[PDB]
Amino acid sequence: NELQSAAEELNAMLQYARSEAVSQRRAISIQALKDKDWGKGLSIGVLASGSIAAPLRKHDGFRAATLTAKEKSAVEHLTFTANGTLVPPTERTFAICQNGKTDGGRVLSISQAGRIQLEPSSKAPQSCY
Repeated sequence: NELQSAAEELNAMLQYARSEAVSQRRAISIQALKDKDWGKGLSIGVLASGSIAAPLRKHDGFRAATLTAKEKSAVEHLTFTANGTLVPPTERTFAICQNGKTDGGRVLSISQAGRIQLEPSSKAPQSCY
């Protein structure tokens, strides 16, 4: 249940950043505040000089410290554009893992078009990154 909830919370935050970019017709970012681990705190809003000074929304981190959410290329932030795409429009892959192992883990993907998908549990991450 804990990992399901964590994956859903990360999904909701990513979706919110994208939807705000589309609705506001401008670049809205989401940033992992600690260790490039998207489960240890997030901010959403306009990114400038490496930070989001006036957040639209925050996430305090997953309750369990033993959960991690890391992206394949170790990104610390993502920026969605007015058309819903990422800049750069690079495919992203998040692995949500318990205890640093992939068993029971989940994959959250973002396509080149900016489409965010929490993949079914029948797709375990290839790595916790």
